Amino acid sequence: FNPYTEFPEFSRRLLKDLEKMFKTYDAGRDGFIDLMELKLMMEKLGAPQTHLGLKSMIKEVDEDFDGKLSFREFLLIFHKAAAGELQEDSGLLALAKFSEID
Ligand SMILES: [Ca+2]
Ligand SMILES: [Ca+2]
Ligand SMILES: [Zn+2]
Repeated sequence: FNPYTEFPEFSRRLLKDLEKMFKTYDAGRDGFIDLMELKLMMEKLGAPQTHLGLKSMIKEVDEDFDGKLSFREFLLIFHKAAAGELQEDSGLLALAKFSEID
């Protein structure tokens, strides 16, 4: 996985910022953000989600079908947001907008 060829529209600064955010919320430090971690991220960001809402969020970008978020799938969230691909009511969009990244 190469984030520079995969997401060429992301500056180096933005990549690091997102790496910083991913690491912040991977509380267990296993390299993934799972439903429990994502629950705590949405609470902290001011956009708390229901348990099925959080499952729906992950599902949207869970390209390896494992229930949790790899870094690349995390980045994919922000790609979609910046490309106009998230619905206006998506918790993923609340994630991107309330990250105060950018
Ligand atoms: Ca984790
Ligand atoms: Ca996954
Ligand atoms: Zn469940």
